[PDB]
Amino acid sequence: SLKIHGPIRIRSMQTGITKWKEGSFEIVEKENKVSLVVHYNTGGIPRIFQLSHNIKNVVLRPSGAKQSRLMLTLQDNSFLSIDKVPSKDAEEMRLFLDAVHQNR
Repeated sequence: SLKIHGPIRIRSMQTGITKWKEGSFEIVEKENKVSLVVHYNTGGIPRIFQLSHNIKNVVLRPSGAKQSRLMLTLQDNSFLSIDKVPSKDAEEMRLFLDAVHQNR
């Protein structure tokens, strides 16, 4: 399982530009197609973003002591950010996202 937690901000056609909201990024799949589910602590129906053949870039930036900010840009220009992630968890997610981006 690949799931990370922290304040989330998204810029996309399906969400508009959201404010920072506590939640999680979780990896899901079906017949080799990989997607990402955004769940918020406040609830509501989670939104899903395709990852397979849809990742443009993944950037990690320091977010204080032992934490990182992960920034995922998709090929449709959707921008997903997750902040204050324990650095080891953020690096594992980045490694996985890089492998998906490289069709592995």
